[PDB]
Amino acid sequence: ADSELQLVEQRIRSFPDFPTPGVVFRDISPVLKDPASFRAAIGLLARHLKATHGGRIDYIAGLDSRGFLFGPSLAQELGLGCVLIRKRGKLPGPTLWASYSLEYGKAELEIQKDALEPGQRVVVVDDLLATGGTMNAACELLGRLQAEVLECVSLVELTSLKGREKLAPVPGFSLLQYE
Amino acid sequence: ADSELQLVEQRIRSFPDFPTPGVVFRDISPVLKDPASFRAAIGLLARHLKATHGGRIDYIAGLDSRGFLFGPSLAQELGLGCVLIRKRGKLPGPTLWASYSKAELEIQKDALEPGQRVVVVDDLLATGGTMNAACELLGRLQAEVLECVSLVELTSLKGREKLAPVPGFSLLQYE
Ligand SMILES: Nc1ncnc2c1ncn2[C@@H]1O[C@H](COP(=O)(O)O)[C@@H](O)[C@H]1O
Repeated sequence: ADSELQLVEQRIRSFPDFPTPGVVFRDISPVLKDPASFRAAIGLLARHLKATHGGRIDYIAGLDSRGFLFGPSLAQELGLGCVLIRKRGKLPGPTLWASYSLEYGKAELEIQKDALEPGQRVVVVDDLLATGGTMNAACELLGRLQAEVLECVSLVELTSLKGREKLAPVPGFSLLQYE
Repeated sequence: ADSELQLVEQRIRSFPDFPTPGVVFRDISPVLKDPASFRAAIGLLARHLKATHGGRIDYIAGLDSRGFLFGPSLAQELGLGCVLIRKRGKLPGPTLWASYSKAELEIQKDALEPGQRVVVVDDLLATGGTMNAACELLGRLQAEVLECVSLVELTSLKGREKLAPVPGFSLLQYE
């Protein structure tokens, strides 16, 4: 490509009618497969977070499961640790949990009770912002641990699903937007 | 690196009776939470791979889902891309899938080209059923799986014997 953003944008692959007829799926797989594209993606997110919070972030919180692909790498780039917010049942020890809407039904996310001490400043990371269901659940869980969620970031945002407005008061950032 | 390995081992947390009674769960969560520990883990894996394969690796393959935590970072450290092996139904487009004792894994049709050399990564190696199924899927794309690597191996479950002739490497071992 050329610029870093187009190095990422050219690696987001479109699949119409997946998983259901009418929708257009955005596949982030080529970004991970091309090391130059992955590097560019992490760098863009890292520079945004460094410029925005001035190095004053305590942890990245990565979302099960595609957020796991970006969370640790972004954390490492910023010199920060990464905490995990997982689907219900995946984490050992005492947990807090929260429900959210998934397709035609309901699901739950969880976090370990000792994942954070009170007052930690945290950025939530996932690959794609759609309905905002999981990010909303994530913010609720972090709040119960008395964390300060600085913002939610993703590579892709699907604007027609209005995920960003649901996250308020928490600000959202995304590298790329489609419907 | 004894000091680096200690940084990883100190962070591994064990929980008795999870997910079921009698089973000891090895939790790699604190490794991710401590940036120095995460750096150490990625560095140890990368150094092993370079000391064993040099630059003769094309891709890292990360396993859904805990393998996703280490795959990209390890690939990045080696200057390599990362391909995904997911639970069935997650990936768009043409796919190859398979079952194992049931559980199902899947890969995209164009994930790799014939002869390309891959290292598989997951957080923990137990019976080896998961990693073996990943290897078999990759085999159906005519990839050469050089090795499977993980942070932890549970030695008494004989995962490496299941993986053979694909070699397995782990930073830490427990019964
Ligand atoms: N005692 C354990 N502690 C943490 N993860 C485990 C444990 N036993 C099996 N797993 C998970 O099971 C998968 C591999 O198991 P296997 O296919 O039997 O080699 C990986 O996702 C592992 O993290």
